[PDB]
Amino acid sequence: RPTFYRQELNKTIWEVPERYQNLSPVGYGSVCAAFDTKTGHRVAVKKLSRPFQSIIHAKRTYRELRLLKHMKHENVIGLLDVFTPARSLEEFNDVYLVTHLMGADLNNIVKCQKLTDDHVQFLIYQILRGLKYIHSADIIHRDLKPSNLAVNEDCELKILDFGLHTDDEMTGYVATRWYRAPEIMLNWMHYNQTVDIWSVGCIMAELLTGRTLFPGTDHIDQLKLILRLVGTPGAELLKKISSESARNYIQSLAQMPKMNFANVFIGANPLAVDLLEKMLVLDSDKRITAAQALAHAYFAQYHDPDDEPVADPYDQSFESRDLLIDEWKSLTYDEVISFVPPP
Ligand SMILES: c1cc2c(cc1CNC[C@H]1CCCO1)OCO2
Ligand SMILES: [Cl-]
Ligand SMILES: [Cl-]
Ligand SMILES: [Cl-]
Ligand SMILES: [Cl-]
Ligand SMILES: [Cl-]
Ligand SMILES: [Cl-]
Ligand SMILES: [Cl-]
Ligand SMILES: [Mg+2]
Repeated sequence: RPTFYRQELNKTIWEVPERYQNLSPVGYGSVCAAFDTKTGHRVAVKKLSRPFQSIIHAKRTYRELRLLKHMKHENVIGLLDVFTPARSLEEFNDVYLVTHLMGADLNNIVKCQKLTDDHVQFLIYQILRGLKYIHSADIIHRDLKPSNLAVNEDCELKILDFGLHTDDEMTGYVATRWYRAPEIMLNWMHYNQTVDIWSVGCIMAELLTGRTLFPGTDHIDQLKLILRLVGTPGAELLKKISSESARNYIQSLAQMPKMNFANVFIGANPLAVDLLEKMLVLDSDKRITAAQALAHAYFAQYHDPDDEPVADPYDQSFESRDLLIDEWKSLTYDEVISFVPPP
């Protein structure tokens, strides 16, 4: 067990191993930047806030730690370390997570740069490479958007901040909803991993035009923007919407055909237009998958089917388990103490 040292930074006590130096606040928890003297990396250290205050919160803490421990891929955030100052389960209260410190996100590039078509190819390729890996473990990200994509000076990209949101966070003119698939925005049906491909379509469109694709001022305004582009649903999709009320509302709207995407994404690579038409499909059964998209001709310069790995199997059966707070806490403690760092 390492030696820990204590300090107070912005009204919070931080107790961390000596290897982490020069802690400096930066931002579910509080976050500091630090220098990891064991690896030489600049890191983010996150101290969870009240990780075990309720059954819901204790299960959420376990879910986050299980997910971060599993993710081992070049285009996905990984876990560098996890620690607690507690010396036994009986005194276990605090959990700290350590990841690589991320600089700019895709917003700090989309808003503040000039992107060639080659940049768009490389950025979207990496998102899809990470998503092929995530989806192969039957994990759904659910919250893909530019602020959850880290990008460095060399255009290298990592997916972070998995969906692990409130009614109010999704209300109004807010980026937290602009990238969401319509079937989850309006609770049309049980969703699956196809929702992430809708989000990639929204992101790719924005890289090509420099503008948000569907910046709705509320749920209904956003739906109207979506249906104007991709057309109103036919009877085949309407059958799949479980809410009689949602079905009723959709049928109240005048019917519209799918638009010509070459006349929307003016001047874009025709192969980019084609791929957008295959991602931004209203019926989620018919969207292209991540594995299929990697083989699309838009990515011919980067696609390598021998360098696009899948994930180890991921057991999520705990999600249907009904446990007490102390049982979730004990499960989390076991995962902290069994952590093995990466090479
Ligand atoms: C307005 C009208 C629309 C629409 C989306 C919008 C709002 N975003 C503007 C465009 C700039 C090119 C792509 O995003 O989809 C169908 O009609
Ligand atoms: Cl140490
Ligand atoms: Cl990483
Ligand atoms: Cl503790
Ligand atoms: Cl964002
Ligand atoms: Cl058109
Ligand atoms: Cl799996
Ligand atoms: Cl597993
Ligand atoms: Mg985020």
